[PDB]
Amino acid sequence: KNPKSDKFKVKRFHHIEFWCGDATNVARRFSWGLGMRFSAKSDLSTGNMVHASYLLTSGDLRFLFTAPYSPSLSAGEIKPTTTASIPSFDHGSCRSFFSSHGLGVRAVAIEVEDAESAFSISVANGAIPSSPPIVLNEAVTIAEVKLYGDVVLRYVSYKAEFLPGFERVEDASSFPLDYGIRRLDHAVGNVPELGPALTYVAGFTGFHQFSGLNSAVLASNDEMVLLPINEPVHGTKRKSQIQTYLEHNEGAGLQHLALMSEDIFRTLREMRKRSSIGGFDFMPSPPPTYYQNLKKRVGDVLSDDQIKECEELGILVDRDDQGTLLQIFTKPLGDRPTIFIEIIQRVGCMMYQSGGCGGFGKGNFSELFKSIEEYEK
Amino acid sequence: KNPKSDKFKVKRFHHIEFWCGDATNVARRFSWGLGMRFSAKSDLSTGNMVHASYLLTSGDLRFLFTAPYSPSLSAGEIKPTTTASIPSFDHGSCRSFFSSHGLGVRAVAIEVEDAESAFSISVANGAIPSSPPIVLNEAVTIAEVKLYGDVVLRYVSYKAEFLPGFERVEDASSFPLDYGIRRLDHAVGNVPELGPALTYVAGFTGFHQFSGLNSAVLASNDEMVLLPINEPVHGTKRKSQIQTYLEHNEGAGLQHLALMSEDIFRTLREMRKRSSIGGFDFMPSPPPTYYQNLKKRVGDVLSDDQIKECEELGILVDRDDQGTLLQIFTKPLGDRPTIFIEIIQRVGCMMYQSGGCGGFGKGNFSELFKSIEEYEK
Ligand SMILES: CCCC(=N)C1=C(O)C[C@@H](C[C@@H](C)SCC)CC1=O
Ligand SMILES: CCCC(=N)C1=C(O)C[C@@H](C[C@@H](C)SCC)CC1=O
Ligand SMILES: [Co+2]
Ligand SMILES: [Co+2]
Repeated sequence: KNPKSDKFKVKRFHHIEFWCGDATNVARRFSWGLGMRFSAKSDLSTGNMVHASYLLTSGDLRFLFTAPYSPSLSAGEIKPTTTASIPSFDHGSCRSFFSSHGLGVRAVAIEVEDAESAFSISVANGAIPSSPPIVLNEAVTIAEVKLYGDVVLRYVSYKAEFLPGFERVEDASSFPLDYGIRRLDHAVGNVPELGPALTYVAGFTGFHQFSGLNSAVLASNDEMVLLPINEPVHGTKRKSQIQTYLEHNEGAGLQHLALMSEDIFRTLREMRKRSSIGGFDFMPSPPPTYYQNLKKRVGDVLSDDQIKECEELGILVDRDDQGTLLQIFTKPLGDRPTIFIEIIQRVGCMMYQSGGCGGFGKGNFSELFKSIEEYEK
Repeated sequence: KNPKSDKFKVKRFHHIEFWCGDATNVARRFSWGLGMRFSAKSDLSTGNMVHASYLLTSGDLRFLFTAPYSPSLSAGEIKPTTTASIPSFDHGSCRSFFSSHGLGVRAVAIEVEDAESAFSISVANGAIPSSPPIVLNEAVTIAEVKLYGDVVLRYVSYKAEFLPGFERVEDASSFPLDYGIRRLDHAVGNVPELGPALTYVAGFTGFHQFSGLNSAVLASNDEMVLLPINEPVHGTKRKSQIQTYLEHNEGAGLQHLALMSEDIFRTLREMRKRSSIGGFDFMPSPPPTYYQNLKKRVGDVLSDDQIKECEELGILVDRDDQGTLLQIFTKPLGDRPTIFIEIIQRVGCMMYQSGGCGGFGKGNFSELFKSIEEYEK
């Protein structure tokens, strides 16, 4: 049941912005670990005296890494005369965010038809404003509202390059890495209380509802923008990983980003080759019993060769009534046990592919526990 | 003339500590870009609730990357009950350092015979104390005094692993990268006023004296610990790069680290292969006229094949009366035009090799200007 109740026209995920202490080092690490190219910059060399911002791309996936310069470089500026390319940026906010949360996602950005209208309608419907609409070079409009914690939902709309003031990166500095990642599939928040969080966000967007935790997913009209939200469940034997997140993150924030691959086997081969030479580490693989049990569940979708390929790469498999999901999770991206990445590929629900085909892997809670007990043997 | 006036027994450079916002991402980037292995850690997985610290090694070179966790994780602790492995660490100091300077060197650490005695004698001779001697596990003593800006000189002494509380890194996470770097040759500070800086440091150590700037080098008795210091020269047509450093760094700090390679050609081949895939970029190469003029200066030390190999890698060559120096400089390591790295190899002054063989490249100021004018042609 999709009531198509979006209060404004949403298109697709546009970009994710990380707030960093040093954007250069984080962007270089992510580029090598994920196979994303350097594609745009806004920094001192482009006349930005306020913040350093570096854009990585893989397919339609856009990761932005931003860090503040010394406020002394821009002490003479006022907002009307700013050299910042992202007018919502604030030195104090950025330093406070990073000191409080460490490395993490500041903005989940979605492309909309009219960012000024989306902002107005959102705020009229309960959204807490964060940055009012600003028109950039008469070409792009950006606005921001609070999503959860210190994470903002950023609206971007184009009348017709990434943003005005960003320069394309010289091909010499731009090496064409590509491990197969193509777009953001969903972005997941952790909050202390799921009920109020859902009511707030669904309140101002009109998005509809699509062990250790309770969870729910908000979706846009075509269900291509997907925003799951988790809350902890207290009292269990093993401490809730959602609660661990909230403690180490100092409150609510973005938990994980799910990146769709057009060939998850190639992506995971390439990422695992680089885990120990600057890239990303992966969660421990499920036991061999999990992969023996895959024949009964998905033996009609994957060959036995494709199933053993899942086993050597540590990939998880789940299935609902509509499609099948291949997924795997990285270890945390930074010092704190907070944000991590999921790599996914979906098979089925062809019409293009419909959003959320195969679900989000909820069936792997019981399947992993069963395989861990069965492999104890 | 070496008067051998060290006021305490100094051995060698021991390690360099960077203060970071996220130690994981910086350490992974540096490991891949420089070919250093992950060798020790102190973090949540080792029981450290205060800071995340990761040690990289190449030969005798030790780079330490440290970042603070949320102070809430350790709110119940006091110094007597701390889980920090580096007792001098302070959340407030680290956050203030990184907000003020961005990514940079906090500590230049030297091994001494007795850190408690070196601290006492230093402070008795004008050193500004930073952290008093602390004995770790009855095995290692650490103490710190101010060097310049917010950089400290750290004394380390061993009675007989890196530091107590650090754990060796599991070989799976430890990939044996090595591009040929073997030790720290010298570490260079930028200050507003050279005279007072020299008087202060030479005052408390007893170290002896060994365009756009004035400079001088302080050295230990065997001249294996080398600490050059720069000051700007104002008024020139081209603005002093020392002054640019001080503005973007918000004052004095460490300008560059010079890393000795046992095979600079191999090091530069390996580093240049990775410049655009997560590693480090290099300053623009000198014109071909510079390399034509190399035959007259060093044609008796390097073959013409070895000289063309310098040319394809962009290596600089200088020579004093005692030896010859091969060197090259990276672009800045992070967002700000502040800290960078020099790769060097020295030929000559065999006895072992004496410290500072070939100087520091001062002759390349005139040689580059001459080659740039000659190549204008
Ligand atoms: C926020 C909820 C939506 C969502 N994205 C989500 C996840 O990705 C994690 C899945 C759990 C197991 C795969 S974890 C064991 C390796 C289930 C799930 O529901
Ligand atoms: C602090 C001074 C000691 C020192 N380390 C030092 C440097 O490394 C830079 C050298 C200058 C040219 C190579 S720069 C043009 C590429 C000269 C020099 O004196
Ligand atoms: Co997910
Ligand atoms: Co040097």
